[PDB]
Amino acid sequence: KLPGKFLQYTVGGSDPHPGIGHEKDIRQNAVALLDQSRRDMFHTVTPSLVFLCLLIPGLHAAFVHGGVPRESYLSTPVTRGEQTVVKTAKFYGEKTTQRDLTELEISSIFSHCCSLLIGVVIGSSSKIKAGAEQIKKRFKTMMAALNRPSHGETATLLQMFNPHEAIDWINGQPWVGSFVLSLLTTDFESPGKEFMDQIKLVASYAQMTTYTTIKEYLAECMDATLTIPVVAYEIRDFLEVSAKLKEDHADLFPFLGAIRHPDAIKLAPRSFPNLASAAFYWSKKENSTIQPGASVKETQLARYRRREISRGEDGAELSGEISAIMKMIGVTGLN
Amino acid sequence: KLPGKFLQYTVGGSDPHPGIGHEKDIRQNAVALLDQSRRDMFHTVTPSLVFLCLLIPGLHAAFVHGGVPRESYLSTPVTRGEQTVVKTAKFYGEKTTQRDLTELEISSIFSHCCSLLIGVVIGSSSKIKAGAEQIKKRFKTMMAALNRPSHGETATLLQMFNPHEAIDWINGQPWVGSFVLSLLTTDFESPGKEFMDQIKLVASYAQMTTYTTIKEYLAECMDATLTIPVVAYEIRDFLEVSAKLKEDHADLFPFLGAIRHPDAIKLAPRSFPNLASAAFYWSKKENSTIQPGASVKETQLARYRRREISRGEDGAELSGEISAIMKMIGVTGLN
Amino acid sequence: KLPGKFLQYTVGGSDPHPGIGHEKDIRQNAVALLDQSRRDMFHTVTPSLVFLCLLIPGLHAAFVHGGVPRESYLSTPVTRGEQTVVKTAKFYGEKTTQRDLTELEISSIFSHCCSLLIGVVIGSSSKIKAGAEQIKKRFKTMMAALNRPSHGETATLLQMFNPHEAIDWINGQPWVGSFVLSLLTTDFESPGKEFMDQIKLVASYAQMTTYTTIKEYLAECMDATLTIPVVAYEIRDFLEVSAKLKEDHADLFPFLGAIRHPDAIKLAPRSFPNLASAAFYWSKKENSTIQPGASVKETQLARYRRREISRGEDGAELSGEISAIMKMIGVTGLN
Amino acid sequence: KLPGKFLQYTVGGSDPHPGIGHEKDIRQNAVALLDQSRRDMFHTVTPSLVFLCLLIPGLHAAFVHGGVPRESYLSTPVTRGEQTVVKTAKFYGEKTTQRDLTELEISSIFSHCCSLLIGVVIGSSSKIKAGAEQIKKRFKTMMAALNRPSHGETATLLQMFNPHEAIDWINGQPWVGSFVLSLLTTDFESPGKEFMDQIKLVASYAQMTTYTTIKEYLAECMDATLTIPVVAYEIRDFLEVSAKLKEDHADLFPFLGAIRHPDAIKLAPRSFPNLASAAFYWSKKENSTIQPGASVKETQLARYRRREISRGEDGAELSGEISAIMKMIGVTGLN
Repeated sequence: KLPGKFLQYTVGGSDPHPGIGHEKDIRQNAVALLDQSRRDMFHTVTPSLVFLCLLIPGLHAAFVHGGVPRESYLSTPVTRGEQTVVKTAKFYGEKTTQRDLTELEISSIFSHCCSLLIGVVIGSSSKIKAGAEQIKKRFKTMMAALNRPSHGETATLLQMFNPHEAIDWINGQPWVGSFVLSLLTTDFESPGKEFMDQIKLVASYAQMTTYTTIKEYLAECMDATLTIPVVAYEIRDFLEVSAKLKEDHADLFPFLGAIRHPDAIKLAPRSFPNLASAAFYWSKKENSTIQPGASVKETQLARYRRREISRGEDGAELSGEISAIMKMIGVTGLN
Repeated sequence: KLPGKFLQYTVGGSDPHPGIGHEKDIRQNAVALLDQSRRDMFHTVTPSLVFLCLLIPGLHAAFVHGGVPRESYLSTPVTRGEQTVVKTAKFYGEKTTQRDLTELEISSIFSHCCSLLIGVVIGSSSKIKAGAEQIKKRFKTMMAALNRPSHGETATLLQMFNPHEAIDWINGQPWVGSFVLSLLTTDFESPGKEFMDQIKLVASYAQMTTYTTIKEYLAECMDATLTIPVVAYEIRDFLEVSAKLKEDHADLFPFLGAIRHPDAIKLAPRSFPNLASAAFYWSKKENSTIQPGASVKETQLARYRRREISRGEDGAELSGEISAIMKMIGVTGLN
Repeated sequence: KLPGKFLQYTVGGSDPHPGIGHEKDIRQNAVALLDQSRRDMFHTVTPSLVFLCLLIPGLHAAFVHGGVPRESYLSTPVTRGEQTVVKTAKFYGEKTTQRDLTELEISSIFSHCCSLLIGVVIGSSSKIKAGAEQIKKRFKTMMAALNRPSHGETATLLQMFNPHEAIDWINGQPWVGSFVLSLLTTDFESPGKEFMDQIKLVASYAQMTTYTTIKEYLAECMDATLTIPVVAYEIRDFLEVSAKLKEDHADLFPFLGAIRHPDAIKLAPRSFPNLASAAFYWSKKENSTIQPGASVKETQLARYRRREISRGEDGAELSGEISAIMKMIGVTGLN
Repeated sequence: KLPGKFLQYTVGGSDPHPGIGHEKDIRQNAVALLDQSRRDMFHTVTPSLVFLCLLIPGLHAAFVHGGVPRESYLSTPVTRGEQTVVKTAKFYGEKTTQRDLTELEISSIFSHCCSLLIGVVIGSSSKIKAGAEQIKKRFKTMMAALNRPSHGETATLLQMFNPHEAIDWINGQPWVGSFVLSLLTTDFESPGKEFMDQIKLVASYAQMTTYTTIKEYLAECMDATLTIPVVAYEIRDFLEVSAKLKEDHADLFPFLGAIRHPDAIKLAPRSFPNLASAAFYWSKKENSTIQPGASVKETQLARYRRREISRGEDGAELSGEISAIMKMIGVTGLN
């Protein structure tokens, strides 16, 4: 037999980290980091953090307060001075032919940050690494709202720089919730207003998929699974818990998941194991559902699913006008 | 709190751009750009534009009129003459061993342009970057119509050159609609006729997915969602709006989306929010549907979906002949 | 308006081609081409053709007869002798430290050829480039039949050499059908017998998806779409056409698609447009279906789909024994 | 005709192999192999085996006993000493600036080994090469159980080193079953306990998909396919065979597939061809099903699927309390 020993955690390690440079250098750093060969010189996450600082004045000092270093690790150390240098707080080159950003570069930085912040609000880089056509659609909507619809297609100067590493890095920081809260609650001047309109749409019920799946089930289920006593008792509790959270949080309620608020856990599967099991069961059949703690069984869900409930009757005769409209599409009446 | 400031657009930027060279050089440019190492020297979109110019005589002057530059940016500037050169209007090398295209090179250029133009008509590069087996099938159909079916498999000389960047670039230009209109309405000599036969099939109802999803719903839905009053009133309006557009546009009606005609928006979800909600609901159940502006609810759609409508009865007895045919497959009658 | 001119095919072009070398050199070529750096020196398809020649003695002379060149193009020409060399009929290096194949190299060549030939029989490289877990399962079954099950996992020496280009190239050659026919009808000694057992399973009804989808529909459809007169008349014709082809082709009938036999077209959608429309409609609903030439409509298919047919009744009471078995799983009877 | 000859297996081949180095060098090897440029010097599987040895004290001697070599092949031989060296049993460099692992490096090694061992227990690398969001979720659960939830996002130091080759290699070794058994049955100290909690969840019914699909069918199927006599007779046998295996194997029963126990084959499709056909049929319709040896037909399954069975009635009236709860979601009663 193996002895049952296992690798133990050490204490104390410097690992490579990204940085944000100095506030006065934000624009110069951003311009330099538009070039792939420059990005190759630093921790991969650094340019994304610098672009966010450029996007949102005031954000650099907030990151500093959260413990984000000014210095980025270098891709390769420089044994330059008898001493070995592994990091720096400046990312622009000696050849300092300072120029300003073009319009298309600005839109491209918007595109990169749009994907990045979508990943941060949903708590995952999986869709940005992959599921990206929905993301581009949001970006195109933004660009049209800003009267630059062609840029929805053409602002691709950062297309090879995927933000996935920066999504993961920000998602692991203790201040991620506060950062999202600040984005959702700040009244930004244009074009920030239009940028945040898209992030807010994405953030609504983000990381509250148990809540929204249950609500869908309660609104749309047409079968008797809703009536299974342990399910029904949890429906009442869920609606009451939800109402209390809505009263407490008001307009932030749809954002509890996105801001990593501790109350979001009150609407997790573990809080309503039988109802979550029933709703997940229904939702997979409509498009391993039994939750830890649930006493309801799959065989019971199957049997009750075959029985119908009613949500009221609306009249057994169509109006003359609706009958005529039905004839336009080859429908003769109710059956 | 963040102050609410946001990055502002600048005015005035030269960014890198592709080019089309000179009309007299189209074939020589195209031959040179069949080589990957030559393509690496220029903006990625340039060869696709040059291949289109080769495909369609007259297109080069149309692009010029639309503001497409003759000069392409170079991948790397040349500090050659005390002056720094960033672009050129010629893409063939000094070593000018001019040769003609082979048959297989022509078919390969057809393949590249086929994918490219499919992306342009559908308004997206997502399928070409990925969903490509349907595209190859169209290309194989073309090659068979041109009595070269083996080339459907073998014309792969440009297989590593994906047109996705050129789809996006063309899709962002103000003249994209006019370009598609000109392709759909020009009577091309062979082999252009056969090439355009495939593009026309793809362009039919392209970017009119709300229109076609509603039409599918109106033809195929067998439930009472069609009878919900706010839905039914929009069915009548939709059919009448559609008839008016059909009268106005005649044979171009299926191409309004592909040509980016302003009337296409008259058949967008926003124009029929309740009907679009109902049709999207139905279509996802048959294969977030509530549209901005809709008053219909998911719970109402669910309840009405459970009730059947009729599209007429066709007789309760099979003919003797159809009964006999049914016996051939083990069917005993109607039930 | 564009003038309607289009790029015309030229006549006469040498393009690069793969080769098969000389028969006496098959094994030496194969051993040399197990190394990626050697494969990089030649047309990408060459090693796959050489491995097939190694797999199947006699195949080299058949390829020669089909017009396959002995010489492969080189990745890079050699201006070596005042004359420029673009191709060669030998693929092994000057440093001719001739060795024999290992067992694991043989299994790895089997793996590569297994994927390759699956792509050839199905007429597509799309699954091999991508959909590969089903392929590995076939390969593992082969390796177990040959009493080397570990090689199902470990025979990965050619894992980075995907056969997709060679699938496409062979699929475009005029002799592809004859090649598949010869593979399916030759009685191979072991381990060829076991290799071909897997290819035969894959080849069965390959590229006869219209035939098999219709047969599925006729066996499994429980609705009245089968009774629509234009559909029913084509059901009778289809069964009779199919019976005639079965009589004519006997044990080759399931292989007509795989061998590219002209009779396969007799079972294409165009031959039974209404039945194919009905079967495709059914099959998409069970898992753009209207075929060119069909008169049946989607709205008619929808309406008839809602009516049930019967395939006979089997008794309204369970036997005592089957009732008891039903109690073991919580089933109380028929409903 | 081809003669029917086929390539024959040779006997006797040295192929490249990974290694595990020496026990005293495990940590030094692991630290050196955290660097990609060092990993590039050796067989790709070597670092994964070394990381496993670091993870689990005692595992190195078990691998040695199973025939795992100490020496790894080198990516490139060194003609260094008049003699040619192809392998070595040490993987750390001459420049032996020995350091200890950081916390984040430990978590990153946990991440790599988590994916690796998931692939080993499920018997496939396909999901790890691809289907990875479910894997990250397991890793995040682990990291939270170990009070380091940020590492669920940030422990990415080995993110570019996918374990797929090492999954395949271990999966092909004769001792893979014993290795998994030892992992599942050893009582590991923390953090091994928490690591193995995730592997055990994944290993439960791993590679017993026929067993679990049949059990799902027997619990959830609401149609008369269960009553088809050849199916029903196999239901009884299956439940009895399963009960016997449960008695024999007790808490190991869910792990028979994961440990490659010979009894797992007693629950393969071939053992219950008709029931497996029925369950696979049902399962594809609920989300080529006829098994070798089955006499049941798809047309019979279709017909019986249309008839309902009952699993008992539970009362035709809701309690007053459940009626009130139903009113909260717009449900008026049973229908």
